[PDB]
Amino acid sequence: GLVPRGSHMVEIIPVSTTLELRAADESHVPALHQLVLKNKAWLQQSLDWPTSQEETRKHVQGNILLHQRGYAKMYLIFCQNEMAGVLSFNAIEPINKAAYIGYWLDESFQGQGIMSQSLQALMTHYARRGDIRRFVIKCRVDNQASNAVARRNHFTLEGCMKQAEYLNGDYHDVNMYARII
Amino acid sequence: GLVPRGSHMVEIIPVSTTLELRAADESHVPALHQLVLKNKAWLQQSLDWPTSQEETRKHVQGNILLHQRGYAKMYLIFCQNEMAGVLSFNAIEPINKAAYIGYWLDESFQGQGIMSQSLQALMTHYARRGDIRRFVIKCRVDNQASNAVARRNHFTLEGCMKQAEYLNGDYHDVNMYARII
Ligand SMILES: [Cl-]
Ligand SMILES: [Cl-]
Repeated sequence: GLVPRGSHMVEIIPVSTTLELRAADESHVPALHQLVLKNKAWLQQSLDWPTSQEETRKHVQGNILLHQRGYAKMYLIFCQNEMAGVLSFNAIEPINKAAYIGYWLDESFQGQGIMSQSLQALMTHYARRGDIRRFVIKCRVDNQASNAVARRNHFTLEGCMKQAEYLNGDYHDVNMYARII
Repeated sequence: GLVPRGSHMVEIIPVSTTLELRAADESHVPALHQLVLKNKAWLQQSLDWPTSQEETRKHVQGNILLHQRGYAKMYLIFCQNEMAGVLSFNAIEPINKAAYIGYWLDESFQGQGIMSQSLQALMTHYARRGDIRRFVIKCRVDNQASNAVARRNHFTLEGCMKQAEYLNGDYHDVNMYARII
């Protein structure tokens, strides 16, 4: 069910008249790399993004493999045809019909409700298919924006994982939210 | 630092004068298979063990690969030279220095404190090395014996994962305990 977006035949999940998710493709690496440079300062404070463009290319290629194999998913949020952020399943547990969600949005597109609409469209898409029923978000207790997205979208705080993630020199507590659909 | 146990050169973690952990080796498949047949009735009610001996061989071979690559660990508990149960790291997150522990003990060896001593020896071993610091146990809310082992060993209940695991037709709530060492 691919669909044309330039010479490129993409997998898309509709979101609204102006928003849609497109599966990351190699063609997205240059623009995605630039988006990452622009927001690098705060992305580095989060678990949502691991230097050069070749490094980005590597990351994208690895995720495309996982995406195609159903081990995870990597979608790019496009707003009116312009790349605005990333939304993914960091991991999928097919037997448990469970998935962990990761996400981030370029600073310029923030505050328009884009992430919630994108998130909602992603979960509805996989939940209708009956493929995923348990959606999980794990984020630093101290990442205000990531926690807000979870709280805006019917996720229940299941517990706080003590010093669960190593980032920039320290171990950080991380909240675990879930929603069953 | 292998050590002779029959023609076999095994990796062992000492536990007491009568107990020791030996890394699963293919030579353990026949006896391990028999241990699994004996306890199959209740093992099937738990997340600690996925029919034939070839199936067991497959499972053991896959885990030995993971064990050798540091992605997980699979140790057999030996009590006075006789196979008594299994103790493992279902997964290891090297950057986070975190590991998820799985375990089960043959019915005949239960009630002697063997699992707690084995568990303690495993965590001390990896924690001294500074390799793992966060140990996690995930088990069904309704698995009395697995929960008791966690409560006997300084693990803190971090939260309950709603319908997290698919087993025998249903989704089951599962407790998540952790201990930092
Ligand atoms: Cl985070
Ligand atoms: Cl269990």
